[PDB]
Amino acid sequence: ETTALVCDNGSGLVKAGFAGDDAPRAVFPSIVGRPRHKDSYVGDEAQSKRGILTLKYPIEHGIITNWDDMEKIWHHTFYNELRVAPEEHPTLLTEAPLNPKANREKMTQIMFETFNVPAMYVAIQAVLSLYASGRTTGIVLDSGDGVTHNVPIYEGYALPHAIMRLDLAGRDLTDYLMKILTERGYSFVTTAEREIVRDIKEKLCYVALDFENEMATAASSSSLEKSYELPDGQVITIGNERFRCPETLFQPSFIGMESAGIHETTYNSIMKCDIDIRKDLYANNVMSGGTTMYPGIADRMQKEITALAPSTMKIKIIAPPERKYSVWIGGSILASLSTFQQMWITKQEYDEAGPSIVHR
Amino acid sequence: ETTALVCDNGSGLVKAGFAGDDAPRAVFPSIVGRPRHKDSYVGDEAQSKRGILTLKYPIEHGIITNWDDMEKIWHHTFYNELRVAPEEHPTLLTEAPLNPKANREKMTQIMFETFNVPAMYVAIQAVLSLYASGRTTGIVLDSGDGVTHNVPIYEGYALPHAIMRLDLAGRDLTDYLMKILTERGYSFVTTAEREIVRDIKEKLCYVALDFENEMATAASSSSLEKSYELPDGQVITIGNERFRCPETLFQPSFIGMESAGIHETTYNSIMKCDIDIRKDLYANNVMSGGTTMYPGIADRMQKEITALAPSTMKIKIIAPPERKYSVWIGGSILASLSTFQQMWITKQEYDEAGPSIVHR
Ligand SMILES: CO[C@H]([C@H](C)/C=C/N(C)CO)[C@@H](C)C(=O)CC[C@H](C)[C@H](C[C@@H]1OC(=O)C[C@@H](OC(N)O)C[C@H](C)C[C@H](O)[C@H](C)[C@@H](OC)c2coc(n2)-c2coc(n2)-c2coc(n2)/C=C/C[C@H](OC)[C@H]1C)OC
Ligand SMILES: CO[C@H]([C@H](C)/C=C/N(C)CO)[C@@H](C)C(=O)CC[C@H](C)[C@H](C[C@@H]1OC(=O)C[C@@H](OC(N)O)C[C@H](C)C[C@H](O)[C@H](C)[C@@H](OC)c2coc(n2)-c2coc(n2)-c2coc(n2)/C=C/C[C@H](OC)[C@H]1C)OC
Ligand SMILES: Nc1ncnc2c1ncn2[C@@H]1O[C@H](COP(=O)(O)OP(=O)(O)OP(=O)(O)O)[C@@H](O)[C@H]1O
Ligand SMILES: Nc1ncnc2c1ncn2[C@@H]1O[C@H](COP(=O)(O)OP(=O)(O)OP(=O)(O)O)[C@@H](O)[C@H]1O
Ligand SMILES: [Ca+2]
Ligand SMILES: [Ca+2]
Repeated sequence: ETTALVCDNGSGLVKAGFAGDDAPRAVFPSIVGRPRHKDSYVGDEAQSKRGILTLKYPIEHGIITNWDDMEKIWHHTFYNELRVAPEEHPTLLTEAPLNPKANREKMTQIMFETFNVPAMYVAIQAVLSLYASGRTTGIVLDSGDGVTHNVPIYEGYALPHAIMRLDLAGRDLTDYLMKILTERGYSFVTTAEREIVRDIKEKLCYVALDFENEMATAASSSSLEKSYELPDGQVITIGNERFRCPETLFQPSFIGMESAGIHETTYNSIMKCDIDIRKDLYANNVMSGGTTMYPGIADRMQKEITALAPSTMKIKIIAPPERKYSVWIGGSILASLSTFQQMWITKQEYDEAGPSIVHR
Repeated sequence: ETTALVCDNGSGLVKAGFAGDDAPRAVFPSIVGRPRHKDSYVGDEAQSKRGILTLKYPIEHGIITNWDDMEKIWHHTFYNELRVAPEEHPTLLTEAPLNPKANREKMTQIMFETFNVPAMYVAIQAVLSLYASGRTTGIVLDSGDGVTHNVPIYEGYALPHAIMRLDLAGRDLTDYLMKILTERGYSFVTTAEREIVRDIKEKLCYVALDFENEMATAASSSSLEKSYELPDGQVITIGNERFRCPETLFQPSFIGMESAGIHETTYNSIMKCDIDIRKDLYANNVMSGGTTMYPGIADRMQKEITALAPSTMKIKIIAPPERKYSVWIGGSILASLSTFQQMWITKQEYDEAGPSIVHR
């Protein structure tokens, strides 16, 4: 009878819609603009007025850090993007792996006390992605605009002790591509120019199967070169930039980070898990998030994990075509399930206990 | 107190000696002979017994590809050419640009585990050549018997993203000269006959300043003709063959290759480098390797880069007279430097970590 809302709060993009739908109805930037001199603006409007506004990202590395601006994002999501009255819909919110308890309580408080929701729930993003692939056991690589995680999941639940995190994602890859092209004589600095580079990244970048062979090919021929036309009609051609950019995921030292690459964090996560469930994890590597959209990434992961894993182990990388929205879809499904309707944290329950009722 | 060894492993010739000396004491062919029916032979001995041996080149296009035969080359280098005991000398080895990491680890393993060296180091050949010219910033064209590279170098370090490679060098030029003379009625096929053509190439070939004017001169007069006496007393005269041969460096289509010429790869390398350091690269083009020994090559490069580069740019091609051995000399110097003695990878360090300690 009543429709649940699903809201996936990302570092770069907010994905929102109605439980049961196959895609989010709303997808907009996680930005809040406030007049340097309406007291606030959200998303594309905030960016269109950037010349007179101070732009802020309320979610950093997947964690909400500015609560006033986050209320404005949720307000815009409910009233403008979805045109619902939040007091009439159970609302499923998503959170990043390793989100502090206090942070989850604050989300719970805002939903109940500011938006007056009748019931709500907070789910881990990576766990939702797994569900969206039809599995309750597996290991997810979730890479977005702000953070990357490996989350091993067993019988529906994440194993927090074996979660690995890499503070490097899409925004950093875009920054790196901006920096490379700029050194080459072009100038990509403004936010307008950042949107151009983001588009170049999404359209022309790919993950090399063998980075070293690819660099050799690029050095000895132009067979890997692609051309991109800028808005002013000017043309820019890239070669090894196409794959050096996402290679950073596997070699964080490319941007001065000492961290392990996504292939190593994947193997390390599995290796922190119970020896008796590793077989199932190796066989169920699910990729999720926009930064896993690079052509070649699955084959490259397959190759890297195979080299680290014992020789007899069956390795399988699942990379669904709708993985830009896997998290949201996982939430739409869960929130639709008959079994799940007893899991909602009700307003009455919140009024009874405190925000600490939310800890699952 | 202890003398370091320098060993420069080329596709055609091995150059080896002692750090501090002004030239390699040993220079011999990179060949290993194994009896079709001593289990092995190296260099000039292998070639003298070619009629009953299978000859193999363990380094192809500057990259080591046969490790068993390479051990034999190093063994011969240490024990026979230099008459040293490798366990008493730090040893500096050279590698080609874009050498795979795994390849460098295998060299490291052999040096420590098979020859028991006390300490060693692997340096990029082109970078050494630059050092031998008294510079830590510049762009080197390195052309030998098996491969050609452009390596831009800034404050002592190669910029791997802007390295260009041309899979064409001296061996291919010799092959081309063999093929041309053979079509002309002569027969140059055997390895003995290849040595004759190599000698003709080295003695009589040159790079034309203007290829098209030179072809016209050759067509309308005999003023460019030179005569060469074969071992049997027979005389062969060449005209446009003298400069058509090395022209291949600038026009790879002469041997059916779609690749860019050495002038284009030079400009392209500079253009992949930071715009703010190009001025310094244009002003510091160093030539290195035997295939850069052709009379006329510097003036021709000067002319070609000038035509591609912006009109106000100062272009300078440095072609040292000892450039057959620039790489080795650069290594002799580095390995002698007081500053460099802390850079050696020690046996203890190798025993501590793995072969991966070698990545500079
Ligand atoms: C009750 O929740 C518990 C536990 C209490 C919670 C724990 N946490 C929250 C934890 O941390 C939890 C362990 C649990 O059971 C999770 C169950 C998962 C959500 C999930 C459930 C199953 O759910 C699933 O297995 C999901 C898969 O469905 C099937 N049949 O395989 C998804 C497909 C692989 C791909 C999509 O179809 C594809 C992406 C696309 O298809 C066009 C699609 C787009 O939107 C949707 N599908 C969609 C939107 O809503 C729905 N689908 C939907 C709503 O109901 C259904 N689908 C129904 C079918 C029933 C499924 O049976 C196969 C369903 C049982 O299991 C993988
Ligand atoms: C410490 O190494 C770092 C870094 C850690 C390493 C990085 N990589 C390895 C990187 O990828 C690196 C950045 C670095 O500093 C490189 C330094 C270079 C090797 C080089 C060093 C200089 O070294 C140089 O600048 C080299 C030049 O010397 C001078 N004075 O100009 C060479 C001449 C131009 C030509 C030769 O004289 C000529 C070919 C011939 O002369 C008859 C000759 C033949 O053999 C030799 N010379 C010879 C053999 O050993 C030596 N010379 C020798 C040993 O010590 C010296 N020379 C000494 C003089 C000191 C130089 O000062 C001018 C010396 C400081 O700089 C161009
Ligand atoms: N085809 C593509 N190729 C590469 N990257 C892409 C592609 N499409 C989108 N992206 C990148 O994915 C990111 C958005 O993904 P997503 O919406 O999953 O992240 P998010 O949830 O906002 O951030 P996070 O999960 O880090 O908090 C952006 O950085 C975007 O540039
Ligand atoms: N005077 C000369 N003119 C032209 N070519 C020459 C001359 N002297 C030597 N060569 C050529 O240079 C090559 C040897 O140069 P070098 O020793 O620098 O190469 P390498 O290091 O063995 O090979 P690579 O660097 O490709 O692995 C041979 O092909 C030889 O014919
Ligand atoms: Ca996300
Ligand atoms: Ca060489």
